[PDB]
Amino acid sequence: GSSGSSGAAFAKILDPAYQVDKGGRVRFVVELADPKLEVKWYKNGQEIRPSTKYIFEHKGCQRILFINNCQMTDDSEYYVTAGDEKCSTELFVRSGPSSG
Repeated sequence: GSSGSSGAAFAKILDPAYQVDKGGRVRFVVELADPKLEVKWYKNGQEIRPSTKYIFEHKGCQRILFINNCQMTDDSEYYVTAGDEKCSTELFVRSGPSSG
């Protein structure tokens, strides 16, 4: 049983940490071993709803998510669930200049 469908739902988990510009837009992509399973996005223990701000894109066995208006305050924890597995990541949105 080198590698099989025993204890694995997410083919590719989200990065350990993301980085985007203020009032910008982040990119969250995730792969699923099988389309049969369902994907769910959550932000700080709160189900996210599909809206202009949240862009839900479904392609075969991939689920992308875009969040517009990325503000320092928006920076929150995100975790997606699929089947009998789930992962989590941290968003790091900058704000303001650095040098000059």
